[PDB]
Amino acid sequence: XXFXNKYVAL
Repeated sequence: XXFXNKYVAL
C-alpha cells in the first residue's frame, strides 16, 4: 500500500 518486495506488493 506504499512498494513491497520481489513477490508481494503493498
